Amino acid sequence: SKTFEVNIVLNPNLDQKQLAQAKELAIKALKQYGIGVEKIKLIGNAKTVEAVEKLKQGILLVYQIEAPADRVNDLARELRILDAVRRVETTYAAD
Repeated sequence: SKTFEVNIVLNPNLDQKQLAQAKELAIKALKQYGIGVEKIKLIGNAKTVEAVEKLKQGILLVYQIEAPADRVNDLARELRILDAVRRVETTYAAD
């Protein structure tokens, strides 16, 4: 496994409860890849460029994770399973 970053974009019109639930569910997905919960960031007023096209802002939820390259596609898929989520992007990071 290598250092890896995932970026989840959520509808900014969601309740704090709904967002919290989406976060928990996202974690429950990630855990299935052996991913922990040690380094997590969220910006609740993020104006994601891929969101503001239709939305007001576009909430930026980020996990700093460790995963093999093979599971990158699977990570992206599961993170998109939610209705709260509008978009997921991925990238590799240095160790």
